[PDB]
Amino acid sequence: NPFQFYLTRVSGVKPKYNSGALHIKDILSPLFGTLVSSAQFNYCFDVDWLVKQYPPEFRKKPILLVHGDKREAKAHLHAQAKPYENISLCQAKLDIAFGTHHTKMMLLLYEEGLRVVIHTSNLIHADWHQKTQGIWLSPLYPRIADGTHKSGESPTHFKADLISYLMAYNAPSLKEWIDVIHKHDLSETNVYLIGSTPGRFQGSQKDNWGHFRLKKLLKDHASSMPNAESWPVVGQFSSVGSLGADESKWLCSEFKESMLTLGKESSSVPLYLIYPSVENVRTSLEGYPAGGSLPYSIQTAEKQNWLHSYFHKWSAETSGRSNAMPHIKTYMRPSPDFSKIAWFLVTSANLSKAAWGALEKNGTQLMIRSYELGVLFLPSAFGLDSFKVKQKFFAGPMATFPVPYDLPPELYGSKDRPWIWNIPYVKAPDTHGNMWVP
Ligand SMILES: CNc1ccc(C(=O)O)c(C(=O)O)c1
Repeated sequence: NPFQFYLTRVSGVKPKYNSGALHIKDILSPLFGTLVSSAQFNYCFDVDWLVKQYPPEFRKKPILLVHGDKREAKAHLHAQAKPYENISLCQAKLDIAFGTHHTKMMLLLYEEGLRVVIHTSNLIHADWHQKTQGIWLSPLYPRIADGTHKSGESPTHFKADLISYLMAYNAPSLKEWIDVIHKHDLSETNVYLIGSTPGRFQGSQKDNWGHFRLKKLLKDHASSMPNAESWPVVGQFSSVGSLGADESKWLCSEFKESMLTLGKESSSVPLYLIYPSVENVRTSLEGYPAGGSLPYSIQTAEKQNWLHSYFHKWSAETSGRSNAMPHIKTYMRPSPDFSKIAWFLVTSANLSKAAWGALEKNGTQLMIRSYELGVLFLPSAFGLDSFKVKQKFFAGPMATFPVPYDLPPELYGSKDRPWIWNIPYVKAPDTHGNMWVP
């Protein structure tokens, strides 16, 4: 397969559903390269657990943790890392209120080259245990010979775009990694980077980040087809922000408008949103505690009940993961019969203005609160007009894209409700015999 899109291993499913999945111990294995140094970008860390995931022979190599914690949270993380003299920390600046360092990325420097891993899991045991999570694995990027002058750039501009994303941190520890990336050849990369960084972007910079970045790539590197109005948009996520009092405020006016872009020329497009129902959570492998990683508040939800008519259940028979609650986030553009897709995005970004950006100043400024990162698969980057959807995720041409959940998505029933994490559920017990009392 050219796509190098993986799911994490799920404890308790049959082996056929983990053959081809990756655990963190597999990613860090000496089989992937001889580690010299690594950077772990994430939101939440269990440092004791994380170090044990490295091979014992690599556990004293330098590790940089890139996080967004402040005040007592920052103090707690430093206390976690203090026992390990090889661990350094980088606090990403969050100068806009209510922002989050949400990006999940590994930079892995080897004796043999460099690897980039962009994924969706926190660095804690539970996120790699019984959840549906996504991973993109870069090729092994060889080093450019000293004295040789070449760009090492891919047709998707991934090298410059990754350096641009790291430059936005304005951090000395990340300038070191920028210099590492400069010395490697990333020309085999076939995905486009889509990042968010905090700020207020106008003019030339408006297309650099968030949903305007997605719009620009789809304008420049996708083509519109006849009946494009019939090709749905699918969004799939683990958290929902405050989107406004109706769909015209953001969801269907700028978010959907960016998502439905195809090609360069100047809506009835169906919008499917996939988010676990209460029943999905109750009957999951984890039970109700899976809802601790689905942070949708009652105070947010009751201001936007209009949104829930867009919601579809989590179902993933194709990958054996219907009971493995999703922490992956994905967005895609299927055909009207869901047999093909025009593009696929795996990202850290949930369905929120903080992650994707919201227009300000009479539409001239895109404001983003958070750090996010994902990779976009476009058929043009593989010499194709569209991707065929793989019928079974772990089954056997390799030019079919492995969509990890079932199509078409199934609408909530009349008795279904979205998972809301801070209200009680005491009518029926979960798979472990328990209720949910926040
Ligand atoms: C908006 N509140 C969230 C904070 C952190 C995370 C994470 O897992 O990093 C998530 C999520 O991805 O569901 C949401």
